[PDB]
This record gives sequence, C-alpha cells and structure tokens, in this order.
Amino acid sequence: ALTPYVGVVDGPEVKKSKKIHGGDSAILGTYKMQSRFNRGVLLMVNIMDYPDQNRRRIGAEKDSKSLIHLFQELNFTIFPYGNVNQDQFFKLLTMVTSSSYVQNTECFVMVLMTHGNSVEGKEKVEFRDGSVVDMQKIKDHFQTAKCPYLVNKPKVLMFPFASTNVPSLADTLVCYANTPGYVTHRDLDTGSWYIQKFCQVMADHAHDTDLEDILKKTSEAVGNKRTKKGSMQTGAYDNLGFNKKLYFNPGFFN
Repeated sequence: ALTPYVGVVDGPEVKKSKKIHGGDSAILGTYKMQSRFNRGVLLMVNIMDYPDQNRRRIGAEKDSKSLIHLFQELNFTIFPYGNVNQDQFFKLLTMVTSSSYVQNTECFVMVLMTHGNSVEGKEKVEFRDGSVVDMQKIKDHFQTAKCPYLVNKPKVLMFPFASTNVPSLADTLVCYANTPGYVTHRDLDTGSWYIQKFCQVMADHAHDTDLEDILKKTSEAVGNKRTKKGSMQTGAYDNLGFNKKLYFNPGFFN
C-alpha cells in the first residue's frame, strides 16, 4: 500500500551542492549522504480534520506542498498522508520503517502536523478521530529494537505543532515549534510559520549547511517577528545522541 509520491510540484528554488560536504571541522563525523536514489525517506502526515469543522487547520495543505517540494529537490522518497486515526498512524509508521525503502535509505525524516495537548506532565498528539497518544509512544517507535533499519542512521522527527528504564534513542533529532501561541500572520499558525521558514532556510542553505545550523537559523528566523516574540525565540529541538553533522548534499552524489 506504500505509494511513493510522484509528480511535479512547483516551489522556491533549492540551491544544489557542488560536492559532498563533510564539515572539514574534523573532530565530529558526518552521516553518509551520497547515494543517488536512497538519499532519504520522508514520512509526512498532515492531519487537518477533527470532530467538527471547528478545529479545521485551514492552510495546512500549504505546508504539505512546501515539504513535498523541498524533499523532492533533496531527492527523498516521500510517503505523504492526510487524515488518519491513532490506529492507522502507527500502522503506517511501522509499514514505512519496516519498508525495503527505509532499509537502504541514508536518512529518515518524519513530519507530523496535528494538534498537541499537554495533559499533566505528559505531552499528547491528536488524530482525525480525536483520539490522543503520548508523544513518548511515537518517539519510542524509533528504538533500535523496533527500527533495525535506522540504527546508526540520521533520524529527524518533526512535530511543528506541539534498573527498569526503557532504552534511549540515538542519532535522532526531535524538532518542535515551541510556542504556546497558535495565531500568526493574521491567517496562519506558529507551526505553519515554523514549517515555511524551515523550507525557506532549507532551500537557501541545505547545499551548504548542516541540519543543526539550519534548525538554529529556522528558530532564529521564526522568532524574530510578530505575535510570538515574548520570552525570546520559538523554535527548539532535542539532540539525542545525534553526534555527527547532517549535510543533505542536495543534487549531488558520490
């Protein structure tokens, strides 16, 4: 049932690399990003319909287009989805991470766009059916045990709209659009602005700069603006043993 996205999508110009970037810094390594058909896999899930046409995230499809366009230029294999329930979501995820596609891919990026709740000290995520799940559940899916195919591979999990301790993640980045705000640009949401700025920054710098630099640029950018510049800055991410640089080397292979 896995259908890689195919089709022409117009969007900003994404500068291309002219070499395989390796930081040159030398001290920290670089995730391999040089294959020509297995550069990366993107799992994009944009949920935009809930119990009633009230919380309907209008303008969300605009994000799907930006992300798809951007990752097509990064030469990723893309698996995009619309509204799905808690049960469908976890089935898709498993199907994707267990896919022959991911088995040989050099990089994995998932972007889940939905509504998020902060029940107690826990963080939850909503789906089409209105149901919720501990984001922890979602992250845990990427433990080496469950994702054999991603061990030692760059994993970027993005949620733009946010003696008995179980194992931890490695080579993983968890990105958020950290803002207790939702209305922005008179007709948008903070996550959508985060996403747009992200794609813009990716488009202009992916050819030259590693992901973590881009995320800081994204966070600085989305921050310096209106209706969300109170406690200073907005974007944020967790580095879970993501100890090497991640250059996407768009448009170039070795």
